[PDB]
Amino acid sequence: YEAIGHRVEDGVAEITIKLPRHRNALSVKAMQEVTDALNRAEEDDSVGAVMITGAEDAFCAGFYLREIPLDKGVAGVRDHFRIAALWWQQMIHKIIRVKRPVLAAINGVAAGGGLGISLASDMAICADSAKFVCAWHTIGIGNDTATSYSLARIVGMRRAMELMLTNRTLYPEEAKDWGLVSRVYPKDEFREVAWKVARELAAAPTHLQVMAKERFHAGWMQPVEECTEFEIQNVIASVTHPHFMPCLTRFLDGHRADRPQVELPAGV
Amino acid sequence: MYEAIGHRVEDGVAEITIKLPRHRNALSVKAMQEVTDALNRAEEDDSVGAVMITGAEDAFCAGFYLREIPLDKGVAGVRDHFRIAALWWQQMIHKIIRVKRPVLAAINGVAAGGGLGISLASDMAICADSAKFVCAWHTIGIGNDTATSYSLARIVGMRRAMELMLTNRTLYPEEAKDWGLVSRVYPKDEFREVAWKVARELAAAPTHLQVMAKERFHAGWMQPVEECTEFEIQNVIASVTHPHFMPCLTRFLDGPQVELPAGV
Amino acid sequence: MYEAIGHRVEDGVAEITIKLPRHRNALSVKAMQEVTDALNRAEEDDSVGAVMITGAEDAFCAGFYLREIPLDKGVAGVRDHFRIAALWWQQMIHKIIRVKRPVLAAINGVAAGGGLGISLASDMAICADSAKFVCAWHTIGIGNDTATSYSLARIVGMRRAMELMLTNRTLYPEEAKDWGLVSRVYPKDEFREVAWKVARELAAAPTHLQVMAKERFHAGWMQPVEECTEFEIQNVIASVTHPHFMPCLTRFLDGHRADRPQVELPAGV
Ligand SMILES: [Ca+2]
Ligand SMILES: [Ca+2]
Ligand SMILES: [Ca+2]
Repeated sequence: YEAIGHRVEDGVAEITIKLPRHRNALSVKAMQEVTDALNRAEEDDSVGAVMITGAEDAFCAGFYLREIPLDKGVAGVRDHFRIAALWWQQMIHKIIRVKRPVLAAINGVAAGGGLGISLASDMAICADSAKFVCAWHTIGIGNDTATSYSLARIVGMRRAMELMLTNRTLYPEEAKDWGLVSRVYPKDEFREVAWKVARELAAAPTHLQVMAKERFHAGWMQPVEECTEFEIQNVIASVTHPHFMPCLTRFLDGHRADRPQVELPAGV
Repeated sequence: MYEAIGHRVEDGVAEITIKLPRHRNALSVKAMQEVTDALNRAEEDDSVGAVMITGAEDAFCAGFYLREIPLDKGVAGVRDHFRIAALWWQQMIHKIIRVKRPVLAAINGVAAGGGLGISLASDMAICADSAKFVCAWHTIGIGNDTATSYSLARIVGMRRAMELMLTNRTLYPEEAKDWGLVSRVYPKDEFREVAWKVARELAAAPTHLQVMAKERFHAGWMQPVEECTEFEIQNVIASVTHPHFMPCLTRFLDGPQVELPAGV
Repeated sequence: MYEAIGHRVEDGVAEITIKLPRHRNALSVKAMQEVTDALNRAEEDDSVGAVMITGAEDAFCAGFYLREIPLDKGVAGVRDHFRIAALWWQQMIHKIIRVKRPVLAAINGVAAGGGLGISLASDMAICADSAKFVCAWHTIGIGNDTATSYSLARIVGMRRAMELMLTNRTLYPEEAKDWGLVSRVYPKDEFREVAWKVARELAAAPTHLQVMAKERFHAGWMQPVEECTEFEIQNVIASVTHPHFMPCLTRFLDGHRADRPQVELPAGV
């Protein structure tokens, strides 16, 4: 890849937003590469989870404003946004639809599209040095990157509306209180903690994960009876899968099902 | 009488006790059949104003009764049992959500898998300080169910729903309360009585009004504002037409419904 | 003009004041029509940037105006009345949610039944430490309405929505804030002023952008991500096309940075 950092180890496909000089804003090319990378992860039997993080001390500053053409008129501007907006779309959608759990490791500021990415991921943790901001209004653009889908689904309509309208910066503590992030860790221990959490996610049963993830997205909008129908189909498939019997055996042999799949350290 | 569950009717409350204490109150097929019947019966009963679901002893419900799974019939034997069992979990969960009575979940201890499902499907939930919640699905190796794909996010939001399930983390009362999973937490020793009082109060409150609110809440989550108001309006109209209305008004003109103690 | 509500347009804010303080600011049929009218007018006024709904005195709104219900005409009379007033509660509530302007609910005191509905239908909500919230329906013997089956769970989650309704408990500011029912709480004596500045800040902010966000938030709650992004993109494209865009971009590149949020909500208590 030439615009993103990418590495697969320990069952984790790690995608790094890398444009640190410009606060990890996402270029059109980079977005194409993240999506490709998400496609490849889903196709890799050796990948159990995906982790998205930023290079250095920023997560992602959102739209790459420095690539917008300024010498071609409104047209040039409209044209650029049609293309970049399509890639923000492709990528955000892939994060939500990919058949792998995605951990957003928020190591610094997440603005605009950056916040969009954080909201689209399955799990999210951040460094105590991280921060979140809508930023759309500041730059005079209508909000996107599925913020009309994700934000309210996580924080409720009221907080979603306030954050977008006030445009204020949300800090770790509050982000955690809001459900935006599950846990916060000292900056210095952040990377290590996050990689370990990703390895666990990767080691846990992908099949079950995917069933949970797809159902969560779909179920939000379905009535109970349709929900159960789809869940039951998953149940039947899961107990037919070779993974099951051995777990039952263990349970019957005294091993408790409250054993965690992923251990999230307390953090701060 | 029932053979796999505890069941009492007192002070307008139909108390359903999940009773398989030696096995942590896991729900057997038979039991689920009984629970559902009990729910139907309560709704058919003019004397019943509310339903209470609770577990026997110190456990709420450990979920799927795994000791009921046949091991001498191969994979198909397993599969066939789940089809039946899952159908029953389904009939029960749906009923809790659709029954025309308020349903109080009195979480007296551990709620795992289907036990958590029950907790989430209920109208109101309170737990003892000794209770805890765990998905279990991802460790026991079974795809999630018991409408967790419906109720969990509606309660705690998508992020927390996904986290809980994925990590298989155990949620203790203080966080469960902060999350909204339970409304109040009470000391283990005072628990049953607090719960009984709350239930008696719900039973006493106007059933028709409760049903209207219950049904609307479920439906409205998914409807546009204009459709929600048409349904609410129909409810208002019917309500001011009901005998209960006038007396309330005059009393108002002339000069809480359920008291949830603060707990811990 | 208006004879049943307080109203003004100043500093870009259309301020609607619920005014029936002897009666705790309950809403009469006539005031409801006026509130709806004023919302319509705000939306058509180039001079208005935001709307603020507040109560006169020490109450926000006690809901349905009970003293309007005909006791002399039996059942059909009572019902006929409810038919009309419910319609107006409805037209009003709908408008708050659909109006093309950000609406701030400045809850200066008690919000009961329909008053609670108004506060839930608004886009932003802040309250005085002296305020309180209560469903009240279950007590007066009426089915819940005013879009509570829409707004409440969207805000506080389904469990807390259910709870509040069923217990008919009174929610105080600290808890309402914890729940997300209100964003901030301010000392009673400071309230009016804080709220008025928040409204002015909301009005000064770019309405076009505000509207886009508001419409997508309501719509998107019920739509799949692919459908959400398509509508979002339509707004992105219209927004960078609009004259306001370029100046913001240039400034960013130039090194200009905002000294504060578009809308500042002071910490409060
Ligand atoms: Ca995995
Ligand atoms: Ca009742
Ligand atoms: Ca404005």
